[PDB]
Amino acid sequence: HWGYGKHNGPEHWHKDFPIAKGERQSPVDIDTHTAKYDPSLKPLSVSYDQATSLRILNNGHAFNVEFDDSQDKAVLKGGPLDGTYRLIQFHFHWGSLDGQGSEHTVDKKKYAAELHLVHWNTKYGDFGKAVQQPDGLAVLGIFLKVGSAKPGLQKVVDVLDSIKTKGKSADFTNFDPRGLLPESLDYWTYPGSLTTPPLLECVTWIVLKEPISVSSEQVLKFRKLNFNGEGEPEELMVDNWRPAQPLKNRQIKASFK
Ligand SMILES: Clc1cccc(OCc2nn[n-]n2)c1
Ligand SMILES: Clc1cccc(OCc2nn[n-]n2)c1
Ligand SMILES: [Zn+2]
Repeated sequence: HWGYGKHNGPEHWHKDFPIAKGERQSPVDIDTHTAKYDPSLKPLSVSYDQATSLRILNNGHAFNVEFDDSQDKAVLKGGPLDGTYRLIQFHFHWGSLDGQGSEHTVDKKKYAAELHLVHWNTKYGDFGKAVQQPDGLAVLGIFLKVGSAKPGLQKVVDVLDSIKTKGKSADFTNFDPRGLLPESLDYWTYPGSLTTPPLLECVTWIVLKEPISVSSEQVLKFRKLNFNGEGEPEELMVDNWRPAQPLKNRQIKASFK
């Protein structure tokens, strides 16, 4: 029964998931004047040409777009990563108002939303094994600012009224996640965790510097989803983000100068 409310939100998670107060929790604030350019980072390789999307699901916390990860069809390699990471799903975190919603912040700036493309290290064979390893996942994070519409998001926005409530799903084939990326792949990277329970410390975070722009109409539609199931009282799916956690003994590295 974790969630994002006053009574079951981020401040309560540690009682069921004590790793909530661990040494490598996410998200963090990215202090752009303390991050250091690392000339050793190899270039980032986002290979989504063969991506096979399947389904979109409201899981009561966000909506997830799921991919076929039974072969190397959509992979992330390079940058800080060793080996090959398979795209399994993406989802977003967003706010009730345009001034909040992202999980990562940039010099304490909150964006309206944040997209997470989740990938797992194929040397571990399956997702459930990968999340038990310190290098099991790579999450590519992309900020959303409100401005011009993002055409490659509109197929997502248009389907949300079919999955309004928890447990609803819809076919979501033939969706190209390349349409969600910004132009630049400049990024920050640091070792961290899942940002929801179980909060496992298994993620290499790769957060793109360049946000994408979405329209106020597009993000407004995110906010019409529901955390509740059908035939329950309505609780709008807004503010499904965890705030910044202590950086502790970690360094955030920049791919760019
Ligand atoms: Cl939605 C989208 C966005 C950006 C690039 C895309 O395809 C690029 C490509 N890959 N192979 N030929 N063109 C597709
Ligand atoms: Cl497949 C998956 C597994 C666990 C958590 C997920 O989404 C929330 C999250 N964790 N880190 N960034 N977002 C997604
Ligand atoms: Zn996420």
